[PDB]
Amino acid sequence: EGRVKNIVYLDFDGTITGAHGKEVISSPLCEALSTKATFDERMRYKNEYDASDNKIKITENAKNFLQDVNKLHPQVKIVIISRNHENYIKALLEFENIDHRNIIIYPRGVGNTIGPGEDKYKAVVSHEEKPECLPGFRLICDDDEVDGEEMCNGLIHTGRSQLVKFHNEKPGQFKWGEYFKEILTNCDIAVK
Ligand SMILES: [Mg+2]
Repeated sequence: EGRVKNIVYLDFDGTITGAHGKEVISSPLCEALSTKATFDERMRYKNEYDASDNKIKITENAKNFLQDVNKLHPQVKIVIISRNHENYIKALLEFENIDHRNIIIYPRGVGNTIGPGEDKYKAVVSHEEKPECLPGFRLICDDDEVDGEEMCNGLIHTGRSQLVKFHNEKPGQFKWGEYFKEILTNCDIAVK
């Protein structure tokens, strides 16, 4: 159909995982995975991931939420915005056997190049300005209130803020089942 009316914008670190981005970005595992650009290279780190502190993992309820929302594709789209590395995010999704083929990731840049996930306000504005994007339901989740407000401001700037649910919880405290119900009740065509 070529139309995207409903978008779920998710921070990664501390929102999908249990650990705030500050204590993860410089961790050995994150730095090692940063340059692993294929599934084969990333999967070598699965054993270390599974042995890691539970807090760095994608949470059980966030995994279930991503898989549930994936079933609503293409009527709902998932966008992950993050100043972490694209290969770290893809690695963790793959370690959890989460299909991310349809998830859009706006991540950190490489080296001195600035990536779209480093400016969450600009990332939301740019995504909303894509030709296929239409007004509709917006879900925004972020464990960092400042970061989450920047995504909210991107919606306001583009006139896309009239039906927004913004959730700012601490890591591990997000009510993903509640937000899935928010999606179903506010996306009528997605009811099918
Ligand atoms: Mg975060």
